[PDB]
Amino acid sequence: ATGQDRVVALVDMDCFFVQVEQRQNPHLRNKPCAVVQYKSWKGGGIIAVSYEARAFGVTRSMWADDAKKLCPDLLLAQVRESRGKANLTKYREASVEVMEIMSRFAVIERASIDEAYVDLTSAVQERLQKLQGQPISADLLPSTYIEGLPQGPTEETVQKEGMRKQGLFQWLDSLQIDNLTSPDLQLTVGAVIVEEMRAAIERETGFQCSAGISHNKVLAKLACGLNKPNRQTLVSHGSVPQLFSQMPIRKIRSLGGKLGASVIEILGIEYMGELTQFTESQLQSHFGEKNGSWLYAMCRGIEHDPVKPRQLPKTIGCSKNFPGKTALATREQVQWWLLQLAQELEERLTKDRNDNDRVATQLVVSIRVQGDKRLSSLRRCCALTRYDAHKMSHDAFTVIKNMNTSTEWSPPLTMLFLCATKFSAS
DNA sequence: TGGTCTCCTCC
DNA sequence: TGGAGGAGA
Ligand SMILES: Nc1ccn([C@H]2C[C@H](O)[C@@H](COP(=O)(O)OP(=O)(O)OP(=O)(O)O)O2)c(=O)n1
Ligand SMILES: [Mg+2]
Repeated sequence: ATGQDRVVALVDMDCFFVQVEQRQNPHLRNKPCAVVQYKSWKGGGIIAVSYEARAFGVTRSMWADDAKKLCPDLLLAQVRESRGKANLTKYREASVEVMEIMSRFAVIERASIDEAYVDLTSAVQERLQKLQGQPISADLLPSTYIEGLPQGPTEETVQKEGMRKQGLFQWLDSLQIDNLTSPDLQLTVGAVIVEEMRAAIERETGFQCSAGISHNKVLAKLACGLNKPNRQTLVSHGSVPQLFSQMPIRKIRSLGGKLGASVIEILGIEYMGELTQFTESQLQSHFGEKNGSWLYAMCRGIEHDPVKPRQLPKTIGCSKNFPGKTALATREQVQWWLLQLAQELEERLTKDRNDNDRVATQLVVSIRVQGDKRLSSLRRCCALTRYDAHKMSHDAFTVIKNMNTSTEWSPPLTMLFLCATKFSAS
């Protein structure tokens, strides 16, 4: 198998939170700007950065005071604060706009707030039967890059738009259109549809996005990041060997952490391509049966993880960190914040019930204690029977009350997390 | 480092 | 009728 059975796209919103704030406030459009939370501490922590601001070296998690040193004219929008904490409602509602448009075209898997995988196989087939064997014009692909192209010989390729076009021209001239079963053709038609999905998103919301088109989710996701912002990339099966030959392992989705580090360390390699020299059994012996098989196929551009038909979140939660000296040290402090979180949760749950005809049946409560390395010190669950903040906050307190070893609380709490899960039809 | 989150696997 | 952790938005 060559892993060419599907056409898969991944659509990803450009500097998402920034665009949401720029739509609402025209003064921020086409300028260096960032989205911050909690203005009183070092100007706020940056959570999203415009491309104009990135050119100055501004990144996520920079304090805005520090970002102003790199970019003096940097403009800022603040996350809404409600019930004593950052509130992301605006961005979740903006997300809904985008997901709904995309779901008119095909089955989506909502992977995050601002990205969805699209399974385009069927849409591609139908379109190929509609076209009537007609040639594909370059005008149908005005923002598409073909990864690996242009190659060979040929005052045009000096500028980026010039390169894109020569690349696209070479691809289209070489396309055999008379055969409806050609994976390259399928991908091309898949890219035509994504141009239309992206045009629809921009028309109906004003947000711009990037997209990757390939044969699986991982290559689609890799493809998408190759030409940002506001552009889409086709990564064909044939492009993989050259692409993978200098592709750092950590750039592939799910290899950005400890597992990716172990591949590099154990095998003595740098690049995704280098993985081809190892047998499936060799990879299985190092990283386990599932990862080993996954890597064997992946380094050859083959992956089988399906686009799951799901556009609603499986969990609805909210949390607050209480770092250093702000750590919660009294029973009444703990009960107060549990109530704030519960109240926001109640509102979001109630909305979710009316919107999507479903109820959460489990409440998960998670905490961190001061001086614990781990990201969580304790997760406990209970039944969620009523969408009632007072009940949910009191029940949350019950199940964690045993952690106190002192009405003082010790050790102090650095984190609270309430999460509603286990949805069933209502 | 940061902060408010979601999805997944392992045992 | 679970809880810890990894990996990413
Ligand atoms: N660690 C993170 C990552 C993301 N986000 C939020 C803010 C982002 O705008 C949105 C989407 O995340 P992306 O990783 O897609 O980043 P952007 O959309 O901001 O930039 P890009 O244009 O590179 O996708 O999720 C966040 O709060 N914290
Ligand atoms: Mg994005």
